[PDB]
Amino acid sequence: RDMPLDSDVFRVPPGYNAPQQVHITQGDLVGRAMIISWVTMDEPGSSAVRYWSEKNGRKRIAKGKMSTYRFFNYSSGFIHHTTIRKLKYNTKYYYEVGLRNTTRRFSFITPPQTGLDVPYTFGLIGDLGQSFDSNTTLSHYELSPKKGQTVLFVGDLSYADRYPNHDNVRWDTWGRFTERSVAYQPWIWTAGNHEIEFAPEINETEPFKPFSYRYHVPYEASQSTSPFWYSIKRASAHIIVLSSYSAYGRGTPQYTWLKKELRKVKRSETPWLIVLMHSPLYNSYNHHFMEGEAMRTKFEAWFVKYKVDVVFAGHVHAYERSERVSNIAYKITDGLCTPVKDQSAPVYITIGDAGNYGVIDSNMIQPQPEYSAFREASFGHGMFDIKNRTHAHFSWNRNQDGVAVEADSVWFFNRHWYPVDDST
Amino acid sequence: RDMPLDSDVFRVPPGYNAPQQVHITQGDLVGRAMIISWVTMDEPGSSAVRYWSEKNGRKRIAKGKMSTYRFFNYSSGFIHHTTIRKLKYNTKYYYEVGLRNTTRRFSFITPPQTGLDVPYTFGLIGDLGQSFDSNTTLSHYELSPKKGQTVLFVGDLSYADRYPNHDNVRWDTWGRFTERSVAYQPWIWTAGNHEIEFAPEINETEPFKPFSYRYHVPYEASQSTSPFWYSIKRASAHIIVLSSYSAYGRGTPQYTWLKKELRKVKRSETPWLIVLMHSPLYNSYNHHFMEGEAMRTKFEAWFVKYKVDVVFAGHVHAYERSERVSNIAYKITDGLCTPVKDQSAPVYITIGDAGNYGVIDSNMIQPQPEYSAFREASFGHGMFDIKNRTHAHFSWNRNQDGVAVEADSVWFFNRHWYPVDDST
Ligand SMILES: *[C@@H]1O[C@H](CO)[C@@H](O)[C@H](O)[C@H]1NC(C)=O
Ligand SMILES: *[C@@H]1O[C@H](CO)[C@@H](O)[C@H](O)[C@H]1NC(C)=O
Ligand SMILES: *[C@@H]1O[C@H](CO)[C@@H](O)[C@H](O)[C@H]1NC(C)=O
Ligand SMILES: *[C@@H]1O[C@H](CO)[C@@H](O)[C@H](O)[C@H]1NC(C)=O
Ligand SMILES: *[C@@H]1O[C@H](CO)[C@@H](O)[C@H](O)[C@H]1NC(C)=O
Ligand SMILES: *[C@@H]1O[C@H](CO)[C@@H](O)[C@H](O)[C@H]1NC(C)=O
Ligand SMILES: *[C@@H]1O[C@H](CO)[C@@H](O)[C@H](O)[C@H]1NC(C)=O
Ligand SMILES: *[C@@H]1O[C@H](CO)[C@@H](O)[C@H](O)[C@H]1NC(C)=O
Ligand SMILES: *[C@@H]1O[C@H](CO)[C@@H](O)[C@H](O)[C@H]1NC(C)=O
Ligand SMILES: *[C@@H]1O[C@H](CO)[C@@H](O)[C@H](O)[C@H]1NC(C)=O
Ligand SMILES: [Fe+3]
Ligand SMILES: [Fe+3]
Ligand SMILES: [Zn+2]
Ligand SMILES: [Zn+2]
Repeated sequence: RDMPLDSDVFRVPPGYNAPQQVHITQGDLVGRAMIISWVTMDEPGSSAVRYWSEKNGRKRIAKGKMSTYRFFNYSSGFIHHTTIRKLKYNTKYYYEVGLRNTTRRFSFITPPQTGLDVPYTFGLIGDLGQSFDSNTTLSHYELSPKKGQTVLFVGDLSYADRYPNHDNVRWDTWGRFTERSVAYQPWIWTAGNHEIEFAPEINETEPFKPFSYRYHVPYEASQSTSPFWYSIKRASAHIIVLSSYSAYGRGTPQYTWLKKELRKVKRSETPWLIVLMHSPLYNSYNHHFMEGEAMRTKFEAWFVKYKVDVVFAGHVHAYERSERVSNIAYKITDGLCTPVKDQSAPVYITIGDAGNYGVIDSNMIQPQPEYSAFREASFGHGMFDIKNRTHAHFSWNRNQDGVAVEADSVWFFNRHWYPVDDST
Repeated sequence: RDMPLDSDVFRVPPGYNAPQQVHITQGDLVGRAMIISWVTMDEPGSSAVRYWSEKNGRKRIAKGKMSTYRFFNYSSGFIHHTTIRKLKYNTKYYYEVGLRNTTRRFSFITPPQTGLDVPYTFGLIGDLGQSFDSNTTLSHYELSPKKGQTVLFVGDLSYADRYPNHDNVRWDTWGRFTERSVAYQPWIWTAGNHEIEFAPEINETEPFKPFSYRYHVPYEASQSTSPFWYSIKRASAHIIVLSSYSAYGRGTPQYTWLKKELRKVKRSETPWLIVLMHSPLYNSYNHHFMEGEAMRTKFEAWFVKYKVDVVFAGHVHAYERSERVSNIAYKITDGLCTPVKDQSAPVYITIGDAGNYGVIDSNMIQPQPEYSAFREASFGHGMFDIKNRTHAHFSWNRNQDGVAVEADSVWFFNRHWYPVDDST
């Protein structure tokens, strides 16, 4: 069910050495920097970016870097990554890319300065891929009446690895496909298993290679030493991204990083604490049932201890929402190994149903266990709408429904400012 | 309690650019190759190794490679790694190193060709370090009346990271300290947390750096892509080494490797299946209690499924032995989370009590849980004596006892050839 190469969606922008696959992301810790990335295929080109704000039209230029990589019998075009810094908050900016030959213009809006009651709306997409289904999800998102302002991407970007020799062209098509969204609003990246691409057979054994060349993140802004885990603050949220497929043993870099990071969170500053990861800790579908255990046994208590609000994950191609639940009392022999309601525990949501290669996970653990508040095997995306320092509203829009039909809806009461039973 | 720099044990061999820190290991999958490693401090020197067998005195020369690394304000001497191939089995060989200036000679004996009833005796040392205690353990091992023929090292080699800026000299002293054993019999290496050495503060952020420069392993012989997990066959055993601090998520390289490896094991060929790892899956001491959970939730079933015989670990500075126990029935809500006796499960032993920096873990979970067959907080080492395709005898010698006093002893009945209750 993957859209064919000719799909209008994959068309390449006309012009000699025309910037294609344009995509942006937050380039700093707090909102005033953007990472602009694109690809030129005819010749290297300039990595300069011209930009100016709608108000003070002073056109400025940022200079980035270029790179290329070879996968097996594949050879990238010229990848460019330029970081624009010191932007004004809440301002529309225009940026042009491809200054030497064919120029293309875009715009994005910086977010508000971080604050306690600053509202902001995040889109939630996970497991997108490039089947028609994916096209649909992306449209629904684009049409959401409550318009999203940044997508929190939960992993598994293009599924190129399903193709033989991971045909990296499928990474080029995916990037052209998603440009209509990402060239205008940042997407926060999370690495999934389809990104690992460990292919010893074709002698490609460096995990996350294509992903890492194409998608960059401000990991050094948190003081991370790897692009696979980091964090960013935006509006009223403090988002922490993790890597299910990197290492989390005690003493490892990810483990060490997360521990200090959780301590740097200030809720008086960013009331909403969100965590992203690919493999879900809590999941009652049969597919990938209990893979999140290892990580769970390692980070759950921290989450409960710091009262994180939500934990979005993908990986299971379906939707599921939980009860604020914890399972942190087990001691091997004491028999306390059953999820109990806990109002300090976050709500674990899973939205890996954006489309993938057109397949849904329908098999579910019958009967719906207690910790599971709601589950459905439908394609769709989600929206998490921060309203207050106390209120945020989550919605789940099915692909079958019309653009404005929230097939699931829930109000989140802030675990730190208004820790009242939000559970159904 | 770390032996002082002057300790006779740390003395540097006399001579200009005299090979120091000599150490060997298996260089291939089955026993006929050795990796010779040493360090020269005055000047680079030759990486050639001269060797010949006691019988056919034809002196041959192998050519290796040289490397150096800088840690913080530290600078290695010249590290050399040469692999000698195509040795005859069961033969004493002599090797000389330092051919250009000061030459030093050693000898090692190749093991028997792999076989069903080939006996062999392994020493078990974990968590050695360089306190006086360590010196003692190493002596007891050297004096064991049943002489060991290869040490299976379970992690945490020198504890240099306890020193400021991980003072890499402490890696040089440790290497000189252990030379008396390793220059003559291989030690199989396992990476522990003290080897990770992730030190962002001093800008050293590449895990396992000093360890990896100094200690090499035949990881490519198994078809591993990293020196942190691999396997070797020797005599009648098939040993699999794992990395508690590397990644084991589903789809990661270690996870993928182990899965295929377990399938390549042939018990008609090597009856004894042993697994090494630093962090113990089963442990009833308070220190590091339940850190092995994550890995447990990921590899336990495989171990039971393939009937591995023993799983040696370190990390807890004490000794403990278990019952053939499994805990693989949990499904979150079904309440089946209690270790039950299982005669397909291996015996989980922990010998991280070789000395470290002179400290023992005495605090234990009172009362001794059912799965725990025996535990004691004493310094010492172990020996695993393969006798038959059905019998192997494990012993634990306390440092306080005389060299021949087995403070714990157990016969192992082969999970594949004689799966009879060996449990006490
Ligand atoms: C790569 O190799 C496959 C077969 O191995 C071939 O069919 C394909 O067209 C090749 N692609 C390139 C870009 O050479
Ligand atoms: C691209 O730009 C350069 C400089 O602006 C120009 O000289 C060249 O002819 C242009 N067109 C192509 C196809 O290179
Ligand atoms: C994808 O969706 C857009 C509208 O959102 C439409 O114009 C386009 O034709 C669709 N293409 C495919 C291949 O589904
Ligand atoms: C590439 O192909 C296979 C897969 O590992 C192997 O036979 C070969 O040695 C690999 N590496 C190289 C350098 O060719
Ligand atoms: C937060 O938002 C909800 C719904 O938009 C509203 O009813 C509530 O009173 C708001 N809280 C504050 C403190 O304004
Ligand atoms: C490294 O630095 C420490 C202090 O930072 C100093 O005392 C020590 O002697 C130094 N070692 C070397 C080899 O420079
Ligand atoms: C070391 O060996 C070389 C060649 O064998 C010799 O010329 C040199 O003088 C020797 N001694 C020293 C201290 O370098
Ligand atoms: C270490 O033990 C050896 C004997 O095994 C002894 O000769 C040596 O003096 C001891 N050194 C220290 C510092 O304990
Ligand atoms: C080295 O020291 C600290 C620890 O990260 C930091 O302030 C500095 O930027 C580090 N890196 C470099 C290249 O100096
Ligand atoms: C294996 O060894 C034990 C003890 O050494 C012995 O009693 C037993 O009979 C042996 N088994 C065989 C098959 O020889
Ligand atoms: Fe997926
Ligand atoms: Fe230790
Ligand atoms: Zn996935
Ligand atoms: Zn340890």
